[PDB]
Amino acid sequence: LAPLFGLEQDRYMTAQIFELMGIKDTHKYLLPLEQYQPPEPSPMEILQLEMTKAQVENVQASSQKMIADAFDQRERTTFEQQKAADELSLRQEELQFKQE
Amino acid sequence: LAPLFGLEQDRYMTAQIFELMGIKDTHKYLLPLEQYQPPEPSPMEILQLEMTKAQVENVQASSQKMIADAFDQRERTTFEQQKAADELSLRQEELQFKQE
Amino acid sequence: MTKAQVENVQASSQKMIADAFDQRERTTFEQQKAADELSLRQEELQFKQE
Repeated sequence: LAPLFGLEQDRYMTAQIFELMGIKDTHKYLLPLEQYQPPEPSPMEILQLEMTKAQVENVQASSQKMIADAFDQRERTTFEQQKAADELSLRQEELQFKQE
Repeated sequence: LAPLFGLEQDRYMTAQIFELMGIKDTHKYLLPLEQYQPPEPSPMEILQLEMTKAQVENVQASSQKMIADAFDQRERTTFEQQKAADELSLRQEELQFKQE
Repeated sequence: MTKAQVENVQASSQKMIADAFDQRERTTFEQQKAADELSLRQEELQFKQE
């Protein structure tokens, strides 16, 4: 039932209790909800959110670096096959030279 | 209800209690809110915020270094393809030499 | 100690970009060497044709 028992309902309950016991409730710290501005968040949760964001971003960066190095190895194997083909062509050229 | 039960309301409540029991409240440590300056934050939370900022900045630095090395590997593969093309051109040059 | 730790954190953060720029300069130097090798290839072609 807390999702419905917001702030204004609790304030009205406490105010009714006071009226039953002490009438003037505005005389002190307690403020009429009409002029109660919301609290100003602190830098702690802000920097905590920033740290969590940086951590998840580093996680995604590592995840992408994995596939990056995978593609790098694939391209390196392709280049090695290319070098093998070039060496075969050079072998054929040397055969032509020897036969001439 | 705490967001409305600020400092001044609590001070008024305590002052009313005192008046009911002890009249002169200003005689001692308790100060009239009019001349109560806010507390001076300590270096502890400051250095903690600084450490959190440095940590998140290092996280972002690693995240960027990931893509940096990825682009480096991509450029290296491109350079390898360039070297393969150069070797093919040199093979054609050697073929021209042998045929001449 | 807290100051030294945060300073080391900033030092690592800067070293990251430092090594990044180093790799960039190394790739640039590799492209330069490739251009030099192409020029030497053209020189060898001139030699062979002469």
